[PDB]
Amino acid sequence: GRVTNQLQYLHKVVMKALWKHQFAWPFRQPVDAVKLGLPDYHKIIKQPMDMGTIKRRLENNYYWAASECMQDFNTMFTNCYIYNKPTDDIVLMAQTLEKIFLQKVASMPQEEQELVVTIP
Ligand SMILES: CC[C@@H]1C(=O)N(C)c2cnc(Nc3ccc(C(=O)NC4CCN(C)CC4)cc3OC)nc2N1C1CCCC1
Repeated sequence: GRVTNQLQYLHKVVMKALWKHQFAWPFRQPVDAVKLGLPDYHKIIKQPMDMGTIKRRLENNYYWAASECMQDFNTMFTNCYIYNKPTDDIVLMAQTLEKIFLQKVASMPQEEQELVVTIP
């Protein structure tokens, strides 16, 4: 992938805020459905995603565009809403983190530019 102003913002502003949040801990690592005794998790959730995975991807410049990274964040939250019961606290935890995600995303740089300065 590459490094852009928007990806750097997702890494150093958005991920920094979410990763340290009180509610982050269910989302800092992939779901281990074997240890949790949930054999239906991977039948229902076809694209697992978590903040540990996103953070590693950002660290390794996996993304080409901030929108791909935002889609991983979105997939993470959506998986939560799809699999769990509407009244579960983890749903309100996801909704809390997602609102911060959106509020932080609103102040992201407008024009995506690769953070690169090259000798022609
Ligand atoms: C998968 C379904 C749904 C969901 O979407 N995600 C993301 C999820 C992510 N993580 C968890 N749960 C746990 C996550 C990590 C741990 C953990 O680290 N446990 C330690 C084990 C060793 N020892 C040090 C003591 C504690 C324990 C968990 O069980 C509560 N649950 C999740 N749920 C919930 C499933 C039960 C209600 C909803």
